[PDB]
Amino acid sequence: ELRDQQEQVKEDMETKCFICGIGSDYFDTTPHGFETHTLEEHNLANYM
Amino acid sequence: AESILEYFRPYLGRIEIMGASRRIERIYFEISETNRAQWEMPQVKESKRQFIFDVVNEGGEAEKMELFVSFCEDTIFEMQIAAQISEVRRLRRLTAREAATALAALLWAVVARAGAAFWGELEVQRVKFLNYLSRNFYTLRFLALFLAFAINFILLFYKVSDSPPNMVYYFLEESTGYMEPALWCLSLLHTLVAFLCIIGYNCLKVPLVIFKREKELARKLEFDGLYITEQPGDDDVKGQWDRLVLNTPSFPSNYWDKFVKRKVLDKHGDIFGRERIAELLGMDLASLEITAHNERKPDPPPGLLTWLMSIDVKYQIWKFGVIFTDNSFLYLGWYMVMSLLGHYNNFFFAAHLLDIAMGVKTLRTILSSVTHNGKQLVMTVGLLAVVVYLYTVVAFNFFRKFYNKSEDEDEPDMKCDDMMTCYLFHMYVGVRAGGGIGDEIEDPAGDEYELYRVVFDITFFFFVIVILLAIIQGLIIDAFGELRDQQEQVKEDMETKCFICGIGSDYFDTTPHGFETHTLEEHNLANYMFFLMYLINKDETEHTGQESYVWKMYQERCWDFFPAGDCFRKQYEDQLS
Amino acid sequence: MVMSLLGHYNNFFFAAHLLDIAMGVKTLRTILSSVTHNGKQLVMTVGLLAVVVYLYTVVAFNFFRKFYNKSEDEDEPDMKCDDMMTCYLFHMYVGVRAGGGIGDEIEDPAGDEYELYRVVFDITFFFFVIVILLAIIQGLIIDAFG
Amino acid sequence: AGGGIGDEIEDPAGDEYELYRVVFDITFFFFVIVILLAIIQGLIIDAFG
Ligand SMILES: [Ca+2]
Ligand SMILES: [Zn+2]
Ligand SMILES: [Zn+2]
Repeated sequence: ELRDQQEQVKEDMETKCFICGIGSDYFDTTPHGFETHTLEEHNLANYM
Repeated sequence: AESILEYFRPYLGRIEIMGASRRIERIYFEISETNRAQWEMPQVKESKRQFIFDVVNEGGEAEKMELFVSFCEDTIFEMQIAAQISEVRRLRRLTAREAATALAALLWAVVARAGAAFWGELEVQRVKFLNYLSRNFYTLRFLALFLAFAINFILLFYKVSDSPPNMVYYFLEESTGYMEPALWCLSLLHTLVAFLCIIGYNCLKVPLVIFKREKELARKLEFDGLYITEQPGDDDVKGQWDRLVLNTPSFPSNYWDKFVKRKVLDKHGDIFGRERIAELLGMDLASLEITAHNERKPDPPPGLLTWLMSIDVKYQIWKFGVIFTDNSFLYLGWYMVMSLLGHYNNFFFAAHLLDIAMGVKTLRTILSSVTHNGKQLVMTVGLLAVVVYLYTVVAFNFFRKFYNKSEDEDEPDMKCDDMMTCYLFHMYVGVRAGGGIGDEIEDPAGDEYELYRVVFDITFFFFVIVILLAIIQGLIIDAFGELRDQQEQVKEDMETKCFICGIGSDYFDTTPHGFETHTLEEHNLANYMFFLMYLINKDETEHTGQESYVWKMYQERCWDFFPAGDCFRKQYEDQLS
Repeated sequence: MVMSLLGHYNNFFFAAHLLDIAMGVKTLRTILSSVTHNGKQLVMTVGLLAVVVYLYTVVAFNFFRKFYNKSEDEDEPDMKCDDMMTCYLFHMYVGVRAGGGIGDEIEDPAGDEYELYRVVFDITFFFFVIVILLAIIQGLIIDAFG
Repeated sequence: AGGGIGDEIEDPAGDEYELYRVVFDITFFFFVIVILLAIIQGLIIDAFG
């Protein structure tokens, strides 16, 4: 039960933006599209 | 033209790259015969299959592409090594020996179901000798496992007698008489292959671990300022030990790029002390380095074994530090010393059976589950040596009158008068019971405290017997689920993705076998390895327009020429289907 | 058929035709699949349990010989560790099937200068070849259902 | 029992059949004690999953 929780936490965090709902499939049509989206663009740390 | 197209299919490579127009383009080239031959090998394919598993459990950004190219240029060196070595009634009666032989044959058959296998004329033959050992290292290693079971079978007949045939450890074969001389022969033969395993490993494997280590140090000096700009970490030993090799005049020995010294001198030599770079990093007579490529390169006469004293002592100290800290080589060193120590007239040859584990595939797979949670599985034991102690202090000064061993007329053994001999009673005897410390302790009856004992025992049985041993038996069970779920995720993601693009099979299935050919005919992470071998073996004056564009980005270590998101069909969907 | 034919040899051999009970019922054979799903791996653990136990014999054959007696008075014709073959047979037949290991069926180490080399000896035996090497055999079957 | 029928039965020693008993007991302990009770304890565990 506990290990499945951690796997689900890491999975959803990795495949979603956590601020939008958009998955990595849309943000991967460009190289590193998702990697920058959660780093350069809105990334829940500039908001603080 | 069907004959030529059919005949040249195995050699006509094909990759897709993106560059020079911001559009995906295909590239064709010639895959050499030997390069194709050295790729279809049992050793290389397993190495590739190992890499795919690793890169997909720890998977991220273009780091994957950096790992892919770093792997791509490892097998190239591995290939170079591989090229230079090749030239209702009464049943019968069963005595001990018969059953032992039958069962040992059963065990060996189960294991083997793995199926593991003048002063100048010496040099040419010695190179063949070392090339011979390196060529067959697994078969010779498997031979040691033969001699580890053979010696231990013979050792399974000793006996002890105070009178020789101060105890005397005499064998006692069924007078077959054979066993005793065989042990002297087999032990001597064993330590020979144990010695030959090191020499075979030294001339076969460690040239690949030196090349690997020198690779990153050169990368972190040119494309990073490891020792120039910032510092090493001052806590990581590996980042600190290799500080000894920069001064050496032969730093990039195994690694290809022997001009990496001059490269960092041109990059970081301006904004830093141009002289100071030339002393941290060798470059004796930095002025003479300018004039080195002026006249010519005279060739010293070959004086091997005579003035071979001219060796970089500092470099060799560095190289030994890398070898002696290797995990695998240390094990091979440990295997040999015990065999050497086994000739001390002892059983020590019974510890070479453990290779049985660090050997068989399925057997080591099981040991992974035990060692997968090794860090956590110790803590439970540490938690079981706390809880048991926490019961001792409760029973040391409330239930002292019980821990006796029923010696009549005198009780010199009360196992709770002292704390140290009470904690030893609860750990050695209390845990290993099946009832706890209620089974090995007087029966609380009448004693005013017979309800403080019942609560005491059942709590002990509940906590430190059922629960604290269902965790140790539960951490192992979960380990199998953790490992099997990994393999399922590796196979699933590999099957439903391209591993070079990100495109799933849903897009590549609108056409019949669309995905099957996409990862076979189009970019398929095997022609890419064949492409680098093509460029490095082709002089720059002949590089075509596309080939030199890639070769330019490769030397800059920018991997933007991999498709990563678009492959020649999403690009040309509307044009022609 | 042959066993039934051999059963007319005036014998019980007709008691082996009960095993069809398995290669017959659906749910019953479904359970046997879990046992035989990891049959290849489940043998290796047993092979690993006949190595570890042996690896304890050589340690107890020449350090703890004075313990493996069966308390025969005035004479000891049965010391189960004087010979290697009769010591490896003691640790496999009796040592494993215990619940305590070989600390339950062996004299009590007390006083003996080696009473801390025995305590480390028994608890290691109970830890390794009793708890762990039987939580694997009981863990390979559990994972089979999953 | 916890040992099978080797715990409650005379000790096979000397008896010409003392290797047909050792194979007899350990097989009994292996099959009808460890395995056929790790299934009953394994069917319940899988039920929660
Ligand atoms: Ca040209
Ligand atoms: Zn977003
Ligand atoms: Zn693709």
